[PDB]
Amino acid sequence: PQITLWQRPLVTIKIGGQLKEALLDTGADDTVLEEMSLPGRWKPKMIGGIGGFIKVRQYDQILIEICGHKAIGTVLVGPTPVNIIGRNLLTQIGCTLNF
Amino acid sequence: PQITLWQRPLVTIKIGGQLKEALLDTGADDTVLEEMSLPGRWKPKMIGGIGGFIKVRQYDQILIEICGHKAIGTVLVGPTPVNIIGRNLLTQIGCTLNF
Ligand SMILES: *[C]C(*)(*)(*)(*)([C]*)C(*)(*)(*)(C(*)(*)(*)(=O(*)*)N(*)(*)(*)C(*)(*)(*)(*)([C](*)[C@]1(*)=C(*)(*)(*)C(*)=[C@](*)(*)C(*)(*)(*)(*)(*)(*)=C1(*)(*)*)C(*)(*)(O*)C(*)(*)(*)C(*)(*)(*)([C](*)C1(*)(*)(*)=C(*)(*)(*)(*)(*)(*)C(*)=C(*)[C@@](*)(*)=C1*)C1(*)(*)(*)=N(*)(*)(*)C(*)=C(*)(*)(C(*)(*)(*)(=O(*)*)C(*)(*)(*)(*)([C])[C]*)[N@]1(*)*)N(*)(*)(*)(*)C(*)(*)(O[C]C1=[C][C]=[C][C]=[C]1)=O*
Repeated sequence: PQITLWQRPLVTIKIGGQLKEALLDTGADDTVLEEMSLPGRWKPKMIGGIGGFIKVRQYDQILIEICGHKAIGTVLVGPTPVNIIGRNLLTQIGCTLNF
Repeated sequence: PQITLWQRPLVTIKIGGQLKEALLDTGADDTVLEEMSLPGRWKPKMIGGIGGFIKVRQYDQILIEICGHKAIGTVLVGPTPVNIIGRNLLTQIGCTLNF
């Protein structure tokens, strides 16, 4: 799909048996989702953005269905205001930026 | 151009007689540039990112060359880690995400 940007690029994701809308974020190296029940081990990892650093739950080889497109990756879980789909998943769904 | 996301979407911009590399960002509503040598009146404005909140100075009516494509708008200057190009300027240069 061709998504224009007059509105925040929000898409629907299905993760861990649940539904959440997420922002397609070309400015995020990583995918970070707001706190949710997700299964198995993880690792502490801190990530940085505007405003500062937050501590996150590092999850890998997690299946996410992005706008009904499946993929598997590192998903970080934590104190983020918006669910963010970062470039580590954007290239999986073959998403490009165009102008 | 058409940018695939396997690496950060950095692009060259020219603002206020100077040259910088900035990141095209679909998750940024606004454009926030590092502390720079930019002139006019500006108003305090504050923003939220994943780590929290910075105070920035807002300049409106600013001209920017993003890939030889000049656009005009609001530019927020302050303590950002990288130069960010938000959706307020991205829509102006015809930017769309595709997948
Ligand atoms: C993975 C994520 C933590 C990412 C990040 O925060 N990215 C920012 C832009 C950025 C900031 C600092 C450095 C580099 C890029 C942005 O994409 C995130 C959004 C998240 C968001 C979206 C919607 C609502 C609320 C939050 C964002 N932050 C601020 C906005 C705004 O719209 C403001 C203008 C109101 N939107 N970090 C990352 O790597 C960090 C890094 C690593 C190595 C060197 C330098 C930086 O990609």
